[PDB]
Amino acid sequence: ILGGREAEAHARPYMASVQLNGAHLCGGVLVAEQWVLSAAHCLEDAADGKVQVLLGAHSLSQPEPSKRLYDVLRAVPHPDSQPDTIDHDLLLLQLSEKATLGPAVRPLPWQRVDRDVAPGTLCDVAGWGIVNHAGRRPDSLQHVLLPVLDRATCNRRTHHDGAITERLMCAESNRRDSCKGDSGGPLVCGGVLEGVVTSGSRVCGNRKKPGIYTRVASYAAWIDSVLASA
Ligand SMILES: NC(=O)c1nn(CC(=O)N2[C@@H]3C[C@@H]3C[C@H]2C(=O)Nc2cccc(Br)n2)c2ccccc12
Repeated sequence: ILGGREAEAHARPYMASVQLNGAHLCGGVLVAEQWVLSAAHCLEDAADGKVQVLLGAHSLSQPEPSKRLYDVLRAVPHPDSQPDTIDHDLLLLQLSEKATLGPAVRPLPWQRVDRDVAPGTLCDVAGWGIVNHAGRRPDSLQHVLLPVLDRATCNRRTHHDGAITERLMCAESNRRDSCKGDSGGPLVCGGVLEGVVTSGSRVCGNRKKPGIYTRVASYAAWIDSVLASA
């Protein structure tokens, strides 16, 4: 997160760190007792390592009573995702067992009605992504509030030049932004999960290159089928 501040510890009990051999790769969001939602490109580099999900965390390194690193039984990238596109950029991770819930670990309700979040709406994004252009990794969870950017502006030649389909949404990126390592994390509006940070490479913090987030409501059939597949 660029331009953000350190989050209140455990104030976002849905927040997940998706890891490869104990290193943070991507954000994620606990959406059911046994399932974490993230972005499909997050496991690009994962084949020879172990994917895990850290729940209950504020610091990535320090001991906290609510922190628990779960193994992943199954990783289910969206079947229409492709390397080289950011369409269908969703991933569902089935934890080894149901997560232990409490005040610091709780699923986030997610948007099931397929209608646009209205523009200018202030949404929360949190993550352990990079905090400066040099690539510095924070140890603890950061967040920022970002206004939703209307799709027509996001589609202008100056911005993303018609790449923003109905299944994606944008947020402003003027200094305050999501960035590398925030990929897969949640964009929350009115206490409901609305978007998942995409996981393609991009500039961060440049107003003409808005952040792009996959609209969960657009994928409700897919999420529901996977979630039921246990
Ligand atoms: N939404 C964006 O702005 C964005 N998304 N990605 C993808 C990304 O982020 N990752 C891809 C999915 C894997 C793992 C992961 C990664 O490298 N993780 C990583 C690498 C170094 C430091 C930290 Br923290 N996380 C970017 C890459 C470059 C610049 C901006 C971004």
